[PDB]
Amino acid sequence: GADCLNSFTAGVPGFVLDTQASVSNGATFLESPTVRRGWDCVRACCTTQNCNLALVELQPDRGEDAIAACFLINCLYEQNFVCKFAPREGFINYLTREVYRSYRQLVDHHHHHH
Repeated sequence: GADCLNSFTAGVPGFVLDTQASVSNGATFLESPTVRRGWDCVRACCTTQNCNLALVELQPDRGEDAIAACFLINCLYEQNFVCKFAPREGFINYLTREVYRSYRQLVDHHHHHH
């Protein structure tokens, strides 16, 4: 039948959500599944109505076929994008078709000349 996993897009690797700095800026941590695959984490953000970001931890046993943990965050406050980020090693985050258009505007361009 119909499927909502096609409404999400993964963000570029190297940069992910720090969670605690964004929730202190207005974001909300809503759901936290113990699923073991990236698409099992995305289907949870499809059923959690206020979820816009789905963060995961990699390298449990299979490396990238599987994940160690899943964290869902709203990342919005007064309709603004208050989502905070940092450089990383073992993580990635999926965005919705509504917020992925903003996630690209902060990774396609760089502040430093070197």
